[PDB]
Amino acid sequence: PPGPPGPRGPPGPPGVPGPPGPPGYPGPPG
Amino acid sequence: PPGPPGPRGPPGPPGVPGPPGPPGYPGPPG
Amino acid sequence: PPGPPGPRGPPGPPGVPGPPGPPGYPGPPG
Repeated sequence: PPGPPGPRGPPGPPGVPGPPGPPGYPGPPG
Repeated sequence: PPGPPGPRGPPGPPGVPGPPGPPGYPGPPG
Repeated sequence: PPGPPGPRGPPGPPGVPGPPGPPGYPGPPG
């Protein structure tokens, strides 16, 4: 009958880059 | 002959942090 | 004998959102 399963495979690739952050705060009064 | 391939590896690390957001809106008029 | 290593894991989660962008420019003069 078949031999034992092999070792676990390696870790996956990193996820995709995160989303751009939100807009910054409004500038100061002119 | 060799047994079955091992189990699939774990999920990878998180992706790189996202870029900084767009510049904020201009301030109010002086 | 034991099988070959398993397949590579799935991708990690998406990166975190970036930080808020730079502050806006100063408003126009009154």
